[PDB]
Amino acid sequence: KVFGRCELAAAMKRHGLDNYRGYSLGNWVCAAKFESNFNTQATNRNTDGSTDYGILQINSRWWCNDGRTPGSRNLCNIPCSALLSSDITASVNCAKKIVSDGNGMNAWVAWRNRCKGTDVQAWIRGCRL
Amino acid sequence: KVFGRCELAAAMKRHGLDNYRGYSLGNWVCAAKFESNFNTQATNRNTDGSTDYGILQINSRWWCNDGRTPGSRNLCNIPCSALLSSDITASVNCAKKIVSDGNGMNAWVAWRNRCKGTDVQAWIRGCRL
Ligand code: NA
Ligand code: NA
Repeated sequence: KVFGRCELAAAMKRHGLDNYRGYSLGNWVCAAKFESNFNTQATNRNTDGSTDYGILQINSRWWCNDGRTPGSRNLCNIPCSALLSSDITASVNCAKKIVSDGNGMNAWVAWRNRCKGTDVQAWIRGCRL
Repeated sequence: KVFGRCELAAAMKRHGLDNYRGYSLGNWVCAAKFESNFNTQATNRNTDGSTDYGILQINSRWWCNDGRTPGSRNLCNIPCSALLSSDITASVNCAKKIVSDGNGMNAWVAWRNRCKGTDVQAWIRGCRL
């Protein structure tokens, strides 16, 4: 599924991401734009042979099992395929475990480089939540 | 789809029913419980040969076309079948036209007899919206 900006903001709000670990909704919408262009089916190979999956490009090295990342961990206890569903629940619940692990949203390179320190409120302006 | 109480409250909130024409979310959840038991696929024949459809039991006499209610109107400009979808959008948009037509939620008999004058806030207690 490719989400509209305001549709994803509402969905992320429903799943309890607004101010989760103190990250406003705008931070989460900004991260998803730059990670996946709002596409739940986004996949990208990493140089190290791991793959990033879904709206927030969750990495098979640490977080999910895709059967072809040798010597990786599955800290969210899910098949990476679960992170590609039109249903964003599995991506949100895993994102909560990642952002809670001591590096906050710095775990997302695109958040660090394109969202952090910016007016992220602009990502949710004009949306009914 | 059979909704959970809190799931439907959130969905109705997302579709802009909270305080629509001044009816709190609890009024809408209470009406859906007593009309359909939260089942989007609910259908009931009326004595007059019309049929009520969906989570809010919208009547084919006035509001939707089902092809077998002779001399009825289609004021919501939809096939009644649209009101049975797991997607509550068509039911919500038609419910807005009904509640705006001068009788407010008295259009729903079950609301008048079981919700009106009661502590409807109890229908949304314990829900994350
Ligand atoms: Na893995
Ligand atoms: Na009709």
